Amino acid sequence: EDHLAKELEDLNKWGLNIFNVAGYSHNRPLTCIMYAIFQERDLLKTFRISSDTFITYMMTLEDHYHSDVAYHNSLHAADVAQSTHVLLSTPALDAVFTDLEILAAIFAAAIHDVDHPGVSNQFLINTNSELALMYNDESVLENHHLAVGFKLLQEEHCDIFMNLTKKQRQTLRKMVIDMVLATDMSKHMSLLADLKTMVETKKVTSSGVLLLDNYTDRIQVLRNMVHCADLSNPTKSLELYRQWTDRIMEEFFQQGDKERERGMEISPMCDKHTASVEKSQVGFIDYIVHPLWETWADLVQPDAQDILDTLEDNRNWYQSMIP
Ligand SMILES: Nc1ncnc2c1ncn2[C@@H]1O[C@H](COP(=O)(O)O)[C@@H](O)[C@H]1O
Ligand SMILES: [Mg+2]
Ligand SMILES: [Zn+2]
Repeated sequence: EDHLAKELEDLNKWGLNIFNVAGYSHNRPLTCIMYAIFQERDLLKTFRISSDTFITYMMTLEDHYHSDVAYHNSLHAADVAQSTHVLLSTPALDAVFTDLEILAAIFAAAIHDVDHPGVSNQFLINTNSELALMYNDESVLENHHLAVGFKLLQEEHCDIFMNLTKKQRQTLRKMVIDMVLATDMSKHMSLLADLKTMVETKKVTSSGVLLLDNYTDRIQVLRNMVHCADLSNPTKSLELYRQWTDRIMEEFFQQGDKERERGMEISPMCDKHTASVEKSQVGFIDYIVHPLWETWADLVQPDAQDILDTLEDNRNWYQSMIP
């Protein structure tokens, strides 16, 4: 309608408000934004992806995210895809990525938490869940998110990559898997350390554009870009960041309830009777989000200085909300 179109004017911008697009799209944010992103990039024409086939795949995919989960629903997927779309345009990365790589990073973002149950890998591992048994306690949710996303591409009416070459399907699949598995927070530190090393040896053209030699370097940046997009909520406007905070805290607190019922040890940050929503965000920004975005800012300087200023401002707002 007229409201959705106005909101989509900010499709290529960090200030896009995904909750508004959700309200104006019959509550199908992921389908909406994926279609918008794909048209915007000429990806359908480039990969001969049929419009019908693409829409059907996206609606089914959206349907497999759970609507009764506070945070890990289709809104978050849609947020990570849209933010990955903006990050792919950073001036410092101009013309560095093939269209297959661009295609893989946005697809990875869309499917990256599909069928999320609203509990963490640790919880699934400690309750001897079927998912943890299937996956041997290693990146349990992430392996599953990839398995569901690639499973939906198997049926004929839903295979959006059919017109890619065999070689292209193969290379995309390797990159996608790499990206979703990189969203597993137990790998954050190794990822952050490896990204710092890549900044140290950073090489550019006269145009202030990054020089990535081989595949290894390009996928290292995409891995990190998707991970930053996933941990991007504290970098968005404060009003958006606070909506995301309430949604994740709700999900974490419902996990502390499930744990207390089962008589398990309550995880302190998931404990609604003891944890501060305000301290949780400061600690999250100081030890995880800032160190990551600071390093990303260095890689693409000064393209992300605004995001970093906003992050610092949001961190200080949460700090002031602690007495
Ligand atoms: N606002 C937040 N406060 C605390 N932790 C967060 C917040 N946003 C993201 N995270 C963490 O980052 C992870 C990202 O992975 P995922 O939850 O699977 O989307 C979450 O599981 C949280 O542990
Ligand atoms: Mg995840
Ligand atoms: Zn996520």
